[PDB]
Amino acid sequence: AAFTQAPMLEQNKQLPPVDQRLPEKPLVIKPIASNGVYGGTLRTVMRGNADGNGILRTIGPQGLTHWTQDIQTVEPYVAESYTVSPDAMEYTFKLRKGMKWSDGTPFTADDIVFAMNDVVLNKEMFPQTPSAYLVGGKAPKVSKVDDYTVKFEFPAANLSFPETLATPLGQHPTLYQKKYCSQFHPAYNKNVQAEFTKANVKDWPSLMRAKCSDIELPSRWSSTERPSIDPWLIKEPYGGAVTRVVMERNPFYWQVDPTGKQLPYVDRIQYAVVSDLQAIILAATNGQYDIEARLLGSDVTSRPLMLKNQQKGGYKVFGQTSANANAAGLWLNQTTKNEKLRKYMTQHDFRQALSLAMDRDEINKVAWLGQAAPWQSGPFKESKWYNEKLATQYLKLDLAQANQILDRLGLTKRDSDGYRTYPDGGRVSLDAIVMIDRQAMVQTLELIRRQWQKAGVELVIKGSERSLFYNRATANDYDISIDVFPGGLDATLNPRAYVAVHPLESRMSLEWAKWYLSGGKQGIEPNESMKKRMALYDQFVAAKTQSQALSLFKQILQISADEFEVIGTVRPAVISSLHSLKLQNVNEKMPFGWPYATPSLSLPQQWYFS
Repeated sequence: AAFTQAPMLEQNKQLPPVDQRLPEKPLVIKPIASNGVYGGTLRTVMRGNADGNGILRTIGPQGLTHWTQDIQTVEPYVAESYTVSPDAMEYTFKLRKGMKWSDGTPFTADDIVFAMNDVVLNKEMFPQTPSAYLVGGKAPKVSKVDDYTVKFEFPAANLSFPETLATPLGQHPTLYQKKYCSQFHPAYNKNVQAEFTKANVKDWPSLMRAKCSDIELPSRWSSTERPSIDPWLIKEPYGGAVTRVVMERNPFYWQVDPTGKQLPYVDRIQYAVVSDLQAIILAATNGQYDIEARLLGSDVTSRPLMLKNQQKGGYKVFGQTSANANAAGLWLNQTTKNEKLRKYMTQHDFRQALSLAMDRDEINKVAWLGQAAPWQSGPFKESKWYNEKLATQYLKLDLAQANQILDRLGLTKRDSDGYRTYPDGGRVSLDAIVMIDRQAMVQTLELIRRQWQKAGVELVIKGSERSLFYNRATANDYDISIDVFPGGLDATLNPRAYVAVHPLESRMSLEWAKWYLSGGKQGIEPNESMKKRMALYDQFVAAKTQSQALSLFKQILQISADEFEVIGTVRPAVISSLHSLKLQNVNEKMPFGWPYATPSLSLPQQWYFS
């Protein structure tokens, strides 16, 4: 009885009063910076007519949980609260009594149970269940406990599930209104076949996708009648050839600010549909967008143009933090077929010397324009996974120490070109594979080649397109592979740099990874420290409590630090973004990435115009 609404809703005479449209207890959103005011149209942009995730990452997945701003944990979001059983298998969600869909009808456990059992877990709909809802490849039992309580029962520990529910790919539970969607489902509509010709499809899964959609389908944004719990609703749909998309506030949105205003603050979102980046950067520098945090930061050429024109365009450039720990890390192949090299590749002090012979300040200045600070492979300080050794050991150039180590390891005989040689002959030479489309990585290797020559080590660059790059890796035909190190902020989601579990990307040895993934039937058996990390990883995946998962995974990171298997160059540059100076409550320190649906991580329903 203390809630208010956007003035524009006063004119809609088929709406109940705002306190009746809200849940009994709406979710209260604390603003990023200040309490807001109603009004305005958020101007943003999509590139082409297959950029529908741009809508999703603008308005935000409305999942059962939501990431915190530092993406260190999640909180109840659509769910009022939830419990986790001691064995980490059972997840029980309480829902917000009185919450309604965009069409004013009830949002209840019926919708979640329909979404899971009749859509997600239906083998005609999804012959392969989306991995978001699996553990060890197995699905949960999903049950209605009462109108506002739903239970997920997995057959194995699954502590990641609340985090999964905060990602775009884990939002199916709240995406399907049973009332609307059941019309297109044969378990509920005996005459669903009559719907096929209407929708212009030939089977009921295609019909469901057409009318009710999926996370990333164009049909999610192509109709006005598909109910949702989104902060804004499609009004001018994202059509195959439309030039703009318009969305308008959901009168039944289920959140208020601390003063009782039903969110969102902003009345409408208008998406310009634009043909290419050249046109998008121009409009952005002209100040035609109130927010752009998806497309411009992918193109390293955009930042100078954006900064130059801030005052002209009335906008502020800000920098988001990529999840990757390293922009261009050296993956050293412990199972290189070069037998003479392998006897050195497997020695910690050899890898240490190579890191000490690198000048990361030069790499940063020359190949990354000074925007990418030296770093190894470890999580960042703002991550709960931070390990100082894993992040910072062996970062500083010490050519004398590198040469002293290499002398000590017996690589003292120089050939006629000045390079070190193995004790029984042969130049100390490492083949590094690189994708030429990663131009900054190629230049980084060129700088490393010049630096390592000062330590008597030859780096031979082998640039190719993607397919040959991956062919060589999977064939175990490389000494070094250069590519990102994940783990700056997403170490458990993407642990490939710390334990050899990714079949294509854990390039300290994909033969080790093949062994792990095949249960020892294929590949090459890893060394003891890696087998131990693999055992710790399996235990971490099966952990029953947060504190147990934390201690197990920290052990993996410590062993990875002690081994020093992969050599980082520089952490990624910030991702350049902009918001108009009038747009308030944008979290300018938020990370970047698809699992967090950025920029919607920042809660666009509490952005507002001053």
